[PDB]
Amino acid sequence: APKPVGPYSQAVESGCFMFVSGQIPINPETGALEEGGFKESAKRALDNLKAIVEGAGYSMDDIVKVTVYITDISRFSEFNEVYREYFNRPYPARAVVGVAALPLGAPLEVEAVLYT
Repeated sequence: APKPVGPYSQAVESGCFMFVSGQIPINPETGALEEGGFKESAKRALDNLKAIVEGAGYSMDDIVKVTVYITDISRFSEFNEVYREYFNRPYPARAVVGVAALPLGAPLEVEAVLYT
């Protein structure tokens, strides 16, 4: 399972919300980024989330907001794709940017909140 790295908690139960440190595509059991470079990562990084989310007894489709960060151009689509398999209608108001640099180099990263 994902292990927060640094000065953060990968989630906090305050109020009727759950704040999640932007998750990272590390094979939790291999503390290394995923293999592939494109979708793989963008796939696991999400699974990597799909997890903690569930920890605190919580359906993801219960998530009201999600905020992503992408290092690369257009893989909006290659990603936009993988997003679906996880969140089913309705969806959570979501942001999306083009960073330029990320932790350990990670292809992307994603925080998100949700009401419990």
